Amino acid sequence: TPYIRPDMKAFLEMMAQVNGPKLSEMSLDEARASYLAMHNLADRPARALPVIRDLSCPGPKGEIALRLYDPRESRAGPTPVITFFHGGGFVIGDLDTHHALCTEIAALMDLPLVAVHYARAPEAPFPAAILDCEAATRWIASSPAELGLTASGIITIGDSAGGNATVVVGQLLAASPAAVPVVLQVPIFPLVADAVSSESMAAFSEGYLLTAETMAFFDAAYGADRSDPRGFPILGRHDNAPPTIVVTASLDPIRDSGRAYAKALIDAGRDCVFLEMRGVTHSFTNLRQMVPSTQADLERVIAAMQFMLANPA
Amino acid sequence: TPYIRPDMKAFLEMMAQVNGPKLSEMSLDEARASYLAMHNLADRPARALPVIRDLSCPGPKGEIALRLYDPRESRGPTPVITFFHGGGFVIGDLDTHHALCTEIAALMDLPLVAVHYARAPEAPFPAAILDCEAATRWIASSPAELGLTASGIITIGDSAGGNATVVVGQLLAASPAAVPVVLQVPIFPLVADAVSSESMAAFSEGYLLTAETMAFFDAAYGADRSDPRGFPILGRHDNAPPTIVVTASLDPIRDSGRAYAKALIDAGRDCVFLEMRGVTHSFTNLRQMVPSTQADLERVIAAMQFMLANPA
Repeated sequence: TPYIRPDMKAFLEMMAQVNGPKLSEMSLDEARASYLAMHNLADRPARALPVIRDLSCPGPKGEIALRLYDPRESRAGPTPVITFFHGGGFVIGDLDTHHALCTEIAALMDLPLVAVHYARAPEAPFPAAILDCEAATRWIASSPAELGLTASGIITIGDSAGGNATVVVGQLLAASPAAVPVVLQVPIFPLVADAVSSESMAAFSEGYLLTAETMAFFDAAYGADRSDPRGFPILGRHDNAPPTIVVTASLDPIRDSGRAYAKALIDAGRDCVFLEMRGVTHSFTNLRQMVPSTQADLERVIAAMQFMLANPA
Repeated sequence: TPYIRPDMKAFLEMMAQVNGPKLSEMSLDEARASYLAMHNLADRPARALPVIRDLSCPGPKGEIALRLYDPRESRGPTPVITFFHGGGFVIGDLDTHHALCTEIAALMDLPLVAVHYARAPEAPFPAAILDCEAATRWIASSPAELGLTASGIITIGDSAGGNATVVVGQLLAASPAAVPVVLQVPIFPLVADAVSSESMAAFSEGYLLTAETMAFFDAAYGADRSDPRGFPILGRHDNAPPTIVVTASLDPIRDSGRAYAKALIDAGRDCVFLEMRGVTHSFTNLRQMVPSTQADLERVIAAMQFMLANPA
């Protein structure tokens, strides 16, 4: 029996009684609404902030909707800017599903944070999400007047599929720089390497929130090519990776995908903080109300981010 | 050409101008004195601390000499740093790493005990390890002679001392001391056998630690290649303490430390991996003549403070 925290186990037992439908059996609107409901149920409430502002930026296919978060009433001087990419398999999730987590990261970092509402599958398959995430990051990095920030660097961060986007965007910008560098990247339980035949996939593919059926659903909707580094960034370039914090969860079927990325960075001689949260599942960053110990996990990631930013190579 | 910092390159060029014996060609006393002279030349001055005190503790073959460092005049419960010096288990002592020890203690604001473990060839493998283990267990017992109430042990050491760091952590994981190891900091350590590594081929000459020096250490210490006390990559990793692994990019045994960080990830254990770019083995003791290495050390210090303040 894999180690599991008491509060994590109680939450899994509750979710097992719900016995909700598979994502493949829902309409896309129902799946997307169900995900918002799950985070509203399980996560802490959003913090009140002086700056929570909707805006847009030009993208390859039209405007990309963004949301700016800042705990400060004003921030006119040069600053790193956090660029956040939500999870959801590239199919579900939006600015509202991860809203509470965004207010939390912004408040605890005391930094501005921009969340990206990238184009989702299946309506817009791979590579649409990546190209939106890249375009938004390059735009933020240009210090546009409508954001009101003077960016000195970019901090990329994202959970799950958003952790995939984090690494892909970092590789695209390492190859072809934006106006400022990525000064820190934080992929959180990310999909970096293909998970299909991993040991963690065999061990945790049922009963730990993220299921094999869900992974297959996301896989079919997104349609990423297995040999394309923009789909599976373990295949991308690592010897110029930005400073990195890789976060995994010990009970996660795609745990070994994030582990593989940390090892690839080490193989390339690149600094990496590896944090594996013990006894919790995939999605733990959004379970902070009903699994209270996950707030402490998030705060450890925050402290790692502050350490890395204050102590660059 | 591998990336090298300008101040690092200038130091290597100066060392290449020296025309003298290699370590193996000297008497053991001369080799040990030459190592002290190298660190006295290259490193920053030792800091003034109110407590710098020599003492000893019982060990498996007699007394083990120790040195206590504390930036505080008076010290309740506290972590205690236990430091193991480098030198291939052949050279090095309490004086070769004295300046570095005062720096770590001052910057951490913690007490630090350095260990004068038994050295090869007079005492072959595993004598150094067994002395390091005995000293750490004694420190962890909060003995009256030290005057500390230990709440946990922070292990740390460079090169062979980083090997000792990991081995001591494995021996205490298997049979705990009075308090746990709360953090281990192996710095450019030997963890996996380096003999056929790519870094050994790429950096075996021209970068301070040479193939000749590694061969000299190996023929004196004679670690058993099948013994996790010689090569702790072979040991148990799933219960490893919180870890910061530090490597140097121009180091022939760089891949040995990289391998340990990868082993911890494979075991699901938190690990801060820092590879200092453009510097060699021994960079922690080059802070005067290669001034950029002081900033490298301060990054390690900040990593230690982060891990201690934010335990799993």
